[PDB]
Amino acid sequence: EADQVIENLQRNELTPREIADFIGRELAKGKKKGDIAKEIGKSPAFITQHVTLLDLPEKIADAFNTGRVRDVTVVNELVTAFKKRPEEVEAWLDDDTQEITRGTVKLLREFLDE
Amino acid sequence: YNEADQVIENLQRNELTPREIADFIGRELAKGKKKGDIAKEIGKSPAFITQHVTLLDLPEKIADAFNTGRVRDVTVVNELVTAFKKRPEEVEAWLDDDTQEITRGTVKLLREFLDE
DNA sequence: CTTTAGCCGCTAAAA
DNA sequence: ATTTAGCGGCTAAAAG
Repeated sequence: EADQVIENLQRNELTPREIADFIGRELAKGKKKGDIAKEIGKSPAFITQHVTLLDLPEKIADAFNTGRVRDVTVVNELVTAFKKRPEEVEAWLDDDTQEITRGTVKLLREFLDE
Repeated sequence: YNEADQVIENLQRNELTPREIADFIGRELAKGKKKGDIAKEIGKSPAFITQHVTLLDLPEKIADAFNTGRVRDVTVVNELVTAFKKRPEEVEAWLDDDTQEITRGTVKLLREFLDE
């Protein structure tokens, strides 16, 4: 350990959250994001995408935990948007009929920028 | 050391080229297995089977685009072949121009132009 | 050493 | 038992 972890990962047997948790433990040991990327054979962006999952704003976390959003990239785009305009993002999410895709999130961010 | 168990493993390690997966599907087809069953034995979709069987018999000019790394997107290959079956010379010409950028956006435009 | 833009893998549902 | 439609992983390049 964490060889089995890195191995399991390179065998794609891991969820996004498991990968995020592994990353969190490596950070807590003092490793840098960039060196974690190299030890698991992935990009720096892959590290950013998963670290985000460790500390989601509550509304986004609930959307992700219920399977209402399953696209990690979309989770990241919602968190980015949320950091700038949190009230409006929550309100967008608060409509339960609002379909969540890369497209609808792009329209949301184009509207908020604007 | 069984072939299909290995293919499953090497699949999940992303260590098989499209050509290797296609080759394995062809070997299963020649042993009399049905596409839909080959999908189930490797835990992939029937569509995945289609996409790869296509690579076993590519028209020469699409095969060149692929073998030469000019198109690496297996889906785009399949889209090129589909367009080609319908309107061969028009697809060949479009490919014969080596300036042509090849993406899904660009293939999609070609097909829109063709279907009218 | 995190964001945007986007290719590409894949399969759900459709044809 | 193919094809279209489009979601979703992973990242090069652009931005910081």
